[PDB]
Amino acid sequence: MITTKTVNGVQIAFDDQGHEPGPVFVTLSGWAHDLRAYDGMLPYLRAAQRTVRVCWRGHGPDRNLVGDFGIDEMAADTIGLLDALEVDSFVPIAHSHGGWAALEIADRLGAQRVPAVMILDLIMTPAPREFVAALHGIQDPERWKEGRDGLVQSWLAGTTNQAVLDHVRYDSGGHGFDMWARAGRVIDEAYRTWGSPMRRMEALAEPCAIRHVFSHPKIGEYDALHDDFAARHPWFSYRRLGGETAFPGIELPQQVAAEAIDLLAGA
Ligand SMILES: CCCCCCCc1nc2ccccc2c(O)c1O
Repeated sequence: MITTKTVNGVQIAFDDQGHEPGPVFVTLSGWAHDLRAYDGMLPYLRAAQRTVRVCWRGHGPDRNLVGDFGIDEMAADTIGLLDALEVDSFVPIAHSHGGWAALEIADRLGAQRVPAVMILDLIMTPAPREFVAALHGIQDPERWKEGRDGLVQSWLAGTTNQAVLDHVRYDSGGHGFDMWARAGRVIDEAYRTWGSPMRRMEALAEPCAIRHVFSHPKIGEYDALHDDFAARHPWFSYRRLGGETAFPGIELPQQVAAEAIDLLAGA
């Protein structure tokens, strides 16, 4: 199934499925996992649009350590892969903090090449202090494994969803302190630099259609924040789903895919 290309000097793994006209779906995972985060969604995406699933450098089948990198390379590697394939307009679907890279891509290319972006359960507020502590915990060589187990448990809550449990237990091996600390550094620095993903979207020279889909932060002020952002920004949209986990794409693939098709249809 899975293919590779050298882009910007590094091996980018991806797969490319589907041949239907219109924008191309481009899936982007969080840190420390790969395109298996979109196995559940893939049947539904690829039936609607050509779908290219993309891994970050160092995240493909080759798990050699690569040189330090951050959002800029994530964005440039991905753009360069799509250019090598001559993908014109496309819609990123990005999980969690992959969304920082997806917004950088939309910023670099403007709203005709990237007419929409979908983000899946990314903390839209400034970083909670509890979250900042985990991001520093994962940069400490002696207890990075604890910070991971701590974040993982949050994401899962009490779920009984097998897809999500297997993904985190069995399908995300092969990373360790190098990548989890990089994630810590890059994520922390994005919140410290931009304050929040919502401020980042507002710095967009020309915002494309951006939709946030999430289950996790409990219902309440978090939705009120989204209502207000949507009321001030017609390009922004959101949907709370009824899942237990911070992996809506894996837990509720059909619903998330349907939201992605709908976002594209509107743009
Ligand atoms: C285990 C399986 C991989 C899934 C994680 C990708 C999504 C994700 N990664 C993070 C990585 C480091 C720190 C915080 C993170 C976070 O808050 C996320 O939501």
